[PDB]
Amino acid sequence: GFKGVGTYEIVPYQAPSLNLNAWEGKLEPGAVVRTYTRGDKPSDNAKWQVALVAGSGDSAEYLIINVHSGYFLTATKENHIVSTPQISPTDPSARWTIKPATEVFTINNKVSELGQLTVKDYSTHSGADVLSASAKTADNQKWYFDAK
Amino acid sequence: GFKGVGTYEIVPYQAPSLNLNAWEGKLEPGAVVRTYTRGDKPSDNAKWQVALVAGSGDSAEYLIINVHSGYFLTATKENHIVSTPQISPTDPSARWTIKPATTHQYEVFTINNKVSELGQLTVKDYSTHSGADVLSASAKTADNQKWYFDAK
Repeated sequence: GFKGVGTYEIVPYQAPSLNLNAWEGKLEPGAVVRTYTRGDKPSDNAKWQVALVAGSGDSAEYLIINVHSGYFLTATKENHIVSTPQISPTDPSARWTIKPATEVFTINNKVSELGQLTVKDYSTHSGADVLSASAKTADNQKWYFDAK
Repeated sequence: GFKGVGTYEIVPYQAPSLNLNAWEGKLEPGAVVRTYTRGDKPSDNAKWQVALVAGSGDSAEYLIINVHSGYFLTATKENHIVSTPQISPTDPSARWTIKPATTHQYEVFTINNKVSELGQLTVKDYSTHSGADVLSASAKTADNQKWYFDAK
């Protein structure tokens, strides 16, 4: 469960055998983010520091920081893949709200036009693009937070 | 003023016309940090995002993230200049506690590394001149280890 700031695996609701992964786990900025096989213990490129940057409780905004690279999960365009570019912590496209979907959460960009984290094509297999796409109350837009 | 998380200029108590500045303001990792003139408006390399990563109130730990580069203020050595390298957010050397320098007030603070032995954010040699090195140095809560958080 999401209990505020901390380190987490972020796991797609339709495919809990997978997690959110910065592709190839390199220190170069700009990796795209996809679902990937979890393993028994997650790799640091598949662990994320949720870091509070504004507000609290209902008004909390967070950076979602890759543990390996230190880069921030960012939406660039609606219905396009998310990535971890080098970006200012004050850029709203790198800021997210984490809200109960109805346990299970949506991850919503501070720029409302950019939407929420969404697994492309409702995939349940490793290597699926994770998009920022407009909210549709769909199961591929729901996520678990597993504290690590 | 400090309210926990936020974007700030971090201003040394002895030299309030200066702030904490990532030297040269480039995007490459590894800038050292010095004091530098505030100016009429802050440059982005002299703005810092305080981001909560663990705990709360008394047990709060923060990243202090450069606004321009997104790299984290880090202590690398005892009594040595601080820097903004590329580093994991879970690395204790990049994590800080921000504590009132004296009780019964909420305006002057110490900035304390999570690695105890790395100490406090310190203006070298009590300098009041622009361009002074900012160190992680032995923690004494001296006046060169006290800081204000200014923010619009």
